[PDB]
Amino acid sequence: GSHMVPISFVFNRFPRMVRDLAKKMNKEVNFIMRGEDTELDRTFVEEIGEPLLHLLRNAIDHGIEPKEERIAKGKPPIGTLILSARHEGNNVVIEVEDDGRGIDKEKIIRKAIEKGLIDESKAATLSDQEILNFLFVPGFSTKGVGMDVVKNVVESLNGSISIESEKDKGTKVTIRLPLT
Amino acid sequence: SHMVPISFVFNRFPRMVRDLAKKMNKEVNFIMRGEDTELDRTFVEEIGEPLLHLLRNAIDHGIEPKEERIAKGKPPIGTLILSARHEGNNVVIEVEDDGRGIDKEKIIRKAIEKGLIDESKAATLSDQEILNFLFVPGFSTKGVGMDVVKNVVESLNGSISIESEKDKGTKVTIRLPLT
Ligand SMILES: Nc1ncnc2c1ncn2[C@@H]1O[C@H](COP(=O)(O)OP(=O)(O)NP(=O)(O)O)[C@@H](O)[C@H]1O
Ligand SMILES: Nc1ncnc2c1ncn2[C@@H]1O[C@H](COP(=O)(O)OP(=O)(O)NP(=O)(O)O)[C@@H](O)[C@H]1O
Ligand SMILES: [Mn+2]
Ligand SMILES: [Mn+2]
Repeated sequence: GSHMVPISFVFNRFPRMVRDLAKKMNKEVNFIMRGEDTELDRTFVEEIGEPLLHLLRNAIDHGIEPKEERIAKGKPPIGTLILSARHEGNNVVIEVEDDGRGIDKEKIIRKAIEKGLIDESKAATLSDQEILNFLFVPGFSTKGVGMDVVKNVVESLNGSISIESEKDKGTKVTIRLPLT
Repeated sequence: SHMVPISFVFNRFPRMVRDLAKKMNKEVNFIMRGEDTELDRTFVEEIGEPLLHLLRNAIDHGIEPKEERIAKGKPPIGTLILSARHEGNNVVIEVEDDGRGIDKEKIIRKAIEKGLIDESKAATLSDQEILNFLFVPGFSTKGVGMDVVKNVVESLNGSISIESEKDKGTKVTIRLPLT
């Protein structure tokens, strides 16, 4: 830990950015930030901004549903978006979690069958992790930003990123950064 | 009798980039984008060598060794991005790295040595006048150099431009006509 700085140097600029993205996409979202005092290498702080912003925009765009939809679906009217940082052994863990509609895994499945990557029979055997990983295959999604770009930036930092989601329950993206 | 995906050009690069970076002991995350982008089939064989040369330049002269990336406060692993797309009536091909960038001082020194410029004119050269020296035929040592890349690009009736910032990186853009 030579050049450690609180992750607040990258976090504090998000509340305003989230609020304006919500207004633009007509989404009502309660934004929560946890662990802004978590220390990490300054190089990361200066490079993780683009990535996080993209995960936050994804949550607001594809995740949280318009209030009128959440209401019709029987969910808390206002959406919740949580950006947090914490320590797990010699790793700094940053997470972006929403209680939105969740990643549409069938949509992914159909796209993979369409690109000839898998056939029907095979698609019925895939695990959620295998499905969600298609989101990291370059060129898989239609646009440059994207999950492709988030994984590459994160890994150029010797970091790791994972995803998990449950239909109508929400989505959570996890980024692990190394202790320097 | 016309278009084919640029993948016929891009396919062999990952392996050559991995092998190249490994030989010069550089950490490189190679990213290829838009390989489905189409271009005239008569460009395939001619744009290959020039493109490989730009990647080799990035790995060799661009991306710095780990300890050097670390001292500069940069991501440990260098990023080399090759991308193709259709913008207008042409195909756009970009080769960008987040390395140390082109040593402009060194280019000016070579320019003077090659009689391309007097030293009295070096002090006020713009970054574009400097970088353009690389396009002057006979500038590079030997083989292919930036001068040969520009010539091949010209023979395809397209254009090329360079952009570079010290310690930030270099981006080479090639625009080729579609029809
Ligand atoms: N938080 C989320 N909640 C629900 N779906 C998500 C979320 N994040 C991503 N997705 C889905 O995953 C697919 C890909 O995300 P991504 O690679 O960021 O692409 P993009 O949003 O489609 N377009 P681009 O704007 O070019 O990145 C999205 O298109 C959504 O279908
Ligand atoms: N991506 C780059 N990053 C930093 N410097 C670069 C890059 N590309 C080129 N250069 C510099 O620009 C000068 C010329 O490149 P070029 O015209 O390709 O010649 P070359 O290096 O002499 N040929 P070779 O030895 O055949 O690879 C180089 O000598 C480098 O110092
Ligand atoms: Mn996106
Ligand atoms: Mn060279």
